[PDB]
Amino acid sequence: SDLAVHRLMLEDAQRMSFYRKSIEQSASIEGKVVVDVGSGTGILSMWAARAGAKHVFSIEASSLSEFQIGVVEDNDLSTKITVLGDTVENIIAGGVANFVNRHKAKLGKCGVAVLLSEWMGFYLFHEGMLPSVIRARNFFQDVNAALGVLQPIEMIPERATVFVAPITCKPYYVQRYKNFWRDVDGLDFSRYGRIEYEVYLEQPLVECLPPLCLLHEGLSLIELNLSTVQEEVLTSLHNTVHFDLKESAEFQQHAREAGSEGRVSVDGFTVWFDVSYGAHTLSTSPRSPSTHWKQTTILLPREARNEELVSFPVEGGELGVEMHISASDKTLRFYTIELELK
Amino acid sequence: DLAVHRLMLEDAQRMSFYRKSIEQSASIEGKVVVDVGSGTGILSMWAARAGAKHVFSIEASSLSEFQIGVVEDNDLSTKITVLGDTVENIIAGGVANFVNRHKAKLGKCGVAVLLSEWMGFYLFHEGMLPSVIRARNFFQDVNAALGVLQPIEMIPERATVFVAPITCKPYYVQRYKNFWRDVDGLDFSRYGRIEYEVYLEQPLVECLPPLCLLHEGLSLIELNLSTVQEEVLTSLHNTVHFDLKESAEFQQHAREAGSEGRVSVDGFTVWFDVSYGAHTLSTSPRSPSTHWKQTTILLPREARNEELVSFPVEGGELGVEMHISASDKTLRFYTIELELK
Ligand SMILES: Nc1ncnc2c1ncn2[C@@H]1O[C@H](CSCC[C@H](N)C(=O)O)[C@@H](O)[C@H]1O
Ligand SMILES: Nc1ncnc2c1ncn2[C@@H]1O[C@H](CSCC[C@H](N)C(=O)O)[C@@H](O)[C@H]1O
Repeated sequence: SDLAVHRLMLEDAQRMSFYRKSIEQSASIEGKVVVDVGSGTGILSMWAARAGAKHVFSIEASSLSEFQIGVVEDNDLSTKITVLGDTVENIIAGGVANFVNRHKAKLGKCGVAVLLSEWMGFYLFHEGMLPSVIRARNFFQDVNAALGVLQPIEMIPERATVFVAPITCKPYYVQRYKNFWRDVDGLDFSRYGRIEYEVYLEQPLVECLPPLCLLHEGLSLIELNLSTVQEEVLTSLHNTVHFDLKESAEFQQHAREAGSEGRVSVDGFTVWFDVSYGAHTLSTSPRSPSTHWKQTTILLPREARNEELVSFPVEGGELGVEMHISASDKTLRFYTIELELK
Repeated sequence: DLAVHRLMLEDAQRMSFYRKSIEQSASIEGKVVVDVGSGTGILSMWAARAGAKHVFSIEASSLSEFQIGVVEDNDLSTKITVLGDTVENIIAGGVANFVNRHKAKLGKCGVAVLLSEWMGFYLFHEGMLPSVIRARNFFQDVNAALGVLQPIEMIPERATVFVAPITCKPYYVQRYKNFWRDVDGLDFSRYGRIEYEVYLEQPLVECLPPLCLLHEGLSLIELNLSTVQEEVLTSLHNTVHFDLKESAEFQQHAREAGSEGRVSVDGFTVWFDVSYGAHTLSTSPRSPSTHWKQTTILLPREARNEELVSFPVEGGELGVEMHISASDKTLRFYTIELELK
């Protein structure tokens, strides 16, 4: 069932394709030393080896680490990949010198060139492992310093962005509920549709939203440089974005349906992320191919939704919002999304 | 919970069986129908569309209140009465009280047909059969009070539990080995065995590939829905004997095993059929998938991997005793136990 979740991630072709391409394009992998943080099945470790890495350290805390040793052996890669079955944090606690002392023969004169990881949670942050990736990065930079090696570590992915967009719920309601319930062998069961829908919204909605829900193409909220981001940043994630709904292609879709006296109402905001390396981008936008992340949608209170308290004339208007991504405890792995309209 | 109801309304097999039985039945038009556990009221509204004189729609949950609106939204309010109550509570009100409250709708003929979708997993588990039995008996008392002794037509009229021995290999191959064998040139097939084995130890409810059958299946338990009583649901067991020497399904695997070979048995799969007139609703692996899927009981992993239950390629005899036993007093929840011999 651990493996069932990993199988989900391995079936994510967009996810798989971004990492395979990024790894094959790095000029820092061949002949150099790679660390894979949170390696799971070891797929990224094994890709790095095939790409000609000198040696790979594959770090995995769970009991998958023991089976990964077997699969590495089954793929004849046991000399190029070392599995470390422990948390990043416990490896760190063992210290810089002890790391170098245990694996010096594999490190040789080279140090760590590349840090591979797939840490992204929902909107990058929620149920992710970014804080462990940051700790790993800082630790291996100290390991490099102790080896007298001064080259900075390549992060893959190297950059991450959070995107936000205002939505109307109508097309999600119509496509996922009303379309089915309105005609059940010629019977009108649409009253049941309103019910099923209203109660599912009172579950942070994590679902693949039809793109027609977008009232605007989306704006950047938070952007990260993965070589420089520090834990401190995860304590104050907030920004204010301004959606120009005038002359927005997305808004016009709905403006045409409203009629000349009609109004288009905002029911909430949907949130997604991109990460990138070199020429490659992995996107979880509703406009991109589906991924196991889907998107995360934050709704306005039902009072605001049903009475359409946030609405716009057919010509559009301006929509400002301040959004907070707030840690709900001290791990910085769990977050809540809070917003206030301008 | 309407999401579970959508799932049942999206089950094309389940829906066509009931739509066809109701629209092809000769006891509905001009007659009085009871829908026991009506939920959305689909079976009731179908009964009204088929020309029923009147329909009593019984639904215990708060769906009943919305069902009234939907009966109205489809212009059927004179033809369908929603009784938002448990079957058991309506019975407790007594016969004479029912007859007096609804005397004009019963008319002179009383209840002719009792519609219901009560089937759980392997017919019994998380099903609603005891309420259907109680309803049937109650409305036959109502009929008797009106001088009608004609027995009530049950839809479905019959139900059968089937069992068949299976091999796990094709399920392993199709749902595990095929994916894990090559992940971009990597052999992750070790992960495949682990995911598979660990999933088996967590009553397997799943769509088994038809190639898993070592035999077409035999009847374990058969019910006449006009006559079945609650007492029967406390002692459900039987013994079936599979002649694998005469099974086409076994011969299939015997050929793949080759002239020198053994065919191994990894467990038993259980499904059900219900029927009415010319129509059968089947949840067999050889039939289109339904939300019931099938239920599979595996032999101990020791037996499976050491192939402790096996047959030479010409076949042999496989006898098994099965118990379907209620795990509490509701007669809604059950476990399946089996012994080879
Ligand atoms: N602090 C930590 N130290 C070591 N492993 C960790 C960790 N936090 C999470 N993990 C592991 O990191 C993995 C992230 S899922 C990523 C799996 C794999 N790299 C892939 O791309 O397919 C999980 O297997 C989890 O067990
Ligand atoms: N003892 C009981 N008395 C009245 N309603 C019951 C009941 N037990 C279960 N129900 C209701 O019966 C329904 C059965 S599932 C819905 C069946 C519906 N006729 C269909 O074929 O789609 C559920 O809505 C449940 O709430």
